[PDB]
Amino acid sequence: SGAIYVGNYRVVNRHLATHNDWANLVWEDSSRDLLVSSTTAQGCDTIARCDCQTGVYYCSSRRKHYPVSFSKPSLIFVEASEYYPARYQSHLMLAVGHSEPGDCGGILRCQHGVVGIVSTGGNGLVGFADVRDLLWLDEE
Ligand SMILES: Cn1cnc(CCNC(=O)c2nn(C)c3ccccc23)c1
Ligand SMILES: [Zn+2]
Repeated sequence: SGAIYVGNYRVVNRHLATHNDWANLVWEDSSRDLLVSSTTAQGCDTIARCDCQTGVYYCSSRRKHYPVSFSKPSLIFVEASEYYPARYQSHLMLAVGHSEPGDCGGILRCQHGVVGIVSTGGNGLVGFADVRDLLWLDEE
């Protein structure tokens, strides 16, 4: 679990969105595994606006933050689980690191701010949903 709180927005994995998120919806995209809802209070996270490929992510299944090198956002064919079908996920970055399904929502950050959130992984892979292109998160 986990979210980004920037301005009056809450950014979560689309597959973990609550009824309150859907009832206060700003934007959602299934191909990216992202959903954004509106908040009453202002958040403290800042979004990175950069092309960093090194940063640190939070892993809830280890209570630890790990430094990682990650790929540029791309369209990767994903994993067919017994929970979910196999499909193309867009704007996805991969790194070598531990993850479990419940780690989704953990933040990946660089020197500039928040880069994205945990969304895919396995066999020592963790994939993150990028948010650096969503410029509108910084206003309105
Ligand atoms: C519809 N839908 C779109 N996206 C999803 C979530 C897909 N994520 C996973 O299945 C998953 N996520 N992490 C970090 C893992 C680590 C090990 C094994 C599996 C996973 C569902
Ligand atoms: Zn950066």
